[PDB]
Amino acid sequence: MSEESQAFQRQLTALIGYDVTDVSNVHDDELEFTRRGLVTPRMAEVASRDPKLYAMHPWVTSKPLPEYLWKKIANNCIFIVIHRSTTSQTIKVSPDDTPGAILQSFFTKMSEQDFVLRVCGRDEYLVGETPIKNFQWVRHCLKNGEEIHVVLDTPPDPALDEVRKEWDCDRKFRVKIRGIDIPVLDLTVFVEANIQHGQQVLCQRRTSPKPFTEEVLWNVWLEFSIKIKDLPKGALLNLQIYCVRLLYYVNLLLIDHRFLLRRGEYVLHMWQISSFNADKLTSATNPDKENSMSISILLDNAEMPNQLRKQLEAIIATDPLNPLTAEDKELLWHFRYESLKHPKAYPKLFSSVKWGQQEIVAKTYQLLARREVWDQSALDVGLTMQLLDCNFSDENVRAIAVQKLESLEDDDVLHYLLQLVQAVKFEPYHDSALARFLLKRGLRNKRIGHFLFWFLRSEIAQSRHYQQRFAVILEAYLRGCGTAMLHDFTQQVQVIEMLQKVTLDIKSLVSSQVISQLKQKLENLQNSQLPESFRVPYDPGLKAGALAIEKCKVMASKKKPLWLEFKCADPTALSNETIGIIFKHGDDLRQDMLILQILRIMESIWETESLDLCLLPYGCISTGDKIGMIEIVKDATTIAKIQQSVGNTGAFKDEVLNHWLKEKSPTEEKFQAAVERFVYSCAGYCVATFVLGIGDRHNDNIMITETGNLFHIDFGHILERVPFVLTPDFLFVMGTSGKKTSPHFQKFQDICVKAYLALRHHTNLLIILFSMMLMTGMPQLTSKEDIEYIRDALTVGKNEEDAKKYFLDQIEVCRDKGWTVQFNWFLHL
Ligand SMILES: CN1CCN(c2ccnc3c2c(/C=C2\Oc4cc(O)cc(O)c4C2=O)cn3C)CC1
Repeated sequence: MSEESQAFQRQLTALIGYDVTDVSNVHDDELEFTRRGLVTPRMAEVASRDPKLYAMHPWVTSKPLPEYLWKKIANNCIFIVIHRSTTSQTIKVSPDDTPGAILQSFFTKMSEQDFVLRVCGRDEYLVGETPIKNFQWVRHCLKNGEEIHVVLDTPPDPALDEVRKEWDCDRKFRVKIRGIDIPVLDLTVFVEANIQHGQQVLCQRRTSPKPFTEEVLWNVWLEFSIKIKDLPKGALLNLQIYCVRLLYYVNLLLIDHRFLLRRGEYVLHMWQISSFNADKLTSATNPDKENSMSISILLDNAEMPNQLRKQLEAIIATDPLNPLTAEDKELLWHFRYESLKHPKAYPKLFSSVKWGQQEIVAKTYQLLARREVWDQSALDVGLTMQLLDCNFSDENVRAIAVQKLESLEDDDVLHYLLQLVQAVKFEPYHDSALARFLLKRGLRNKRIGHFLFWFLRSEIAQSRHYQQRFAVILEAYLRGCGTAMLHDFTQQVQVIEMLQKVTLDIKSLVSSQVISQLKQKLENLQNSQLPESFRVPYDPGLKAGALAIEKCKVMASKKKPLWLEFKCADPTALSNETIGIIFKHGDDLRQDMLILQILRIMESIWETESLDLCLLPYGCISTGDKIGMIEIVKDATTIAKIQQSVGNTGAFKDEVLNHWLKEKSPTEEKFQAAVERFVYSCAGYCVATFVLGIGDRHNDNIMITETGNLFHIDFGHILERVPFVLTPDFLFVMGTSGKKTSPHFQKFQDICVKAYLALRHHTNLLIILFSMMLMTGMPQLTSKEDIEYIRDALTVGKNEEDAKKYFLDQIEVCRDKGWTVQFNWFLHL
């Protein structure tokens, strides 16, 4: 169209944070070609969308209600409190009761159906043909022993979710290196050209060294061994510059999105370094044409023996990080069809394919066509993710992984959403099955869409390597989510943008001269700019309204984070506490997202085995670059603020925590409950942090609720080693003093092992989330050793006895250290 269309595209660009129509930094039309290609998948999903359920986005699981939540249901009954204007009942319900059956048990008890059950204060709906025990909110209240308060009102209008309608010979490969050109510059340099496929180097030619000047020309043809015929789809031409150190890199797809051999002149602006990270794989070029180093090039082109079957089974049995010897690869490949029967063998098997051989690749495709076994295998996420990491560039291979993800219920997609989004950094092409899966699942569920938005926007705002790709995916999604969401997103984006300017102008300018500037700026923004209401990005069901200027402060700390507090915009809120949101800058919150999300994954893992370690993965979302927001946990203090209250330099007292708990819990019952919550949470976080290798933390980065719930914060990181924090003040709450035993220190040791072995049951899953996390989220170019940590931490190989020993050993290391490490953080300061 015109003024309205162009304004709609302007609408999107503002939401995205990047102009998808911009073509300044491309050398082909892949991005555009991807924008067009994504239209069909979008429209199909939109055209299959059930309006009523999409508008009400019920949050549901199929998983059996955990044992520890069953025990919290006495007479096979669950009480619900319905509200009408000023009305309240309390219908006893069966855990197997459908919502519709309950309203039926309501209007009989005391347009008829024109009503629906909405959670009080929240934008959450308990609807659809689902046992009332299988709603997430209902499982939430149960865990927190809360009353399920539900207001009865009218179903939301599906009209609000309306959508605004719209080569190749037998010649060997060769590349011409013209030269390099950097405006501004140990004094020698050479260009290395790698043919890469799935992180593997198929062939590698180098140039002669030359003096390192602002303009170095070679004008040389690099001849490779591999013929043009044997180039696999997805092969990257990896161009790098060494001085013996790696300075710059850039990649070019040898085969494009149209299956055309890429030929012609290219001047590629490179990224500079400052070895396994995902950024090294990007096909995008550096946008900063002014300063970036440039590169110029020209393209112009029976039965299986018993002992061997046991060899194979052994190989297949090893963990992902276990390297395959050439001997192992030949065995796996030669016995393709026997390996095919073992879904767990796939990752290794396809790591055994010579991708530089067209004939081998074809045989491989003939293997995948023998779908049966794979297709009928039970969904194994851990295994599936392995096929979607950096070791796999082949479309067909990666596609069968995605195919397996299709059978994930929404609840499960949420658990892995952040990782799957990140996993797009490993796709050779912009338009991939993985991208479409995310897009498809985002448009089908509002809650998944919401988090898809922020996960994508998070990367677009701070990752120049992938922002272009993520923007095209984000736009596609935005064009199908409906108007209601486009409007809500618009508010959230504005709020965070206004709260940005504020948190920025404060760090520069804790005095009351700032307490004055703060309250003055908030009042100004509130009176005029800040929207009436907006959704909490890390808790979308919750609507935050007006500001409580009186409550808003500015935390004292290295960085100057804003501590805000909003009034809920929902009148039917069965409470009147404010929403506390922290707005921080100066730290990349993405790493924290990844950690918190692996934390939630750990909880579910523990749920599949009827365990609850009371972790507390608070809300945390990167909203722009270097900034973001963090949920404020009510009734919570830092472990340090409780100690440094006897407040001194160093000097920790063993029973200040206990005093604090007792002081904060009114009854010996509520206190004893807090002491139990502490035992669990403490165990949960000791295991969780040991496994992830982030256990050695210090006081002020560990918090506790007044209900005795422990939880770590700020996985910045922020500034003798200890496996994890288990200080004498923790132990004292458990009754033990260095060193003996108590009913609760025995419970602790028990839980830890139960939880630890539980995690080890899913070794492969964690291993692969760990390695991915590091490759897509962590600063450093991670080496093989960093990742090899999870192997060791999970005692790979060893039995459940040697393992239990290993961990209880760790527990003792901490006990022997006491306050040593904590005291050191001061001493060193
Ligand atoms: C003394 N002072 C302690 C912190 N504070 C809280 C008080 C109550 N709850 C809280 C917080 C809090 C804070 C932070 O959480 C983070 C998480 C990250 O990944 C990185 C970070 O830099 C932070 C961070 O600064 C988080 N929650 C859930 C206010 C009071």
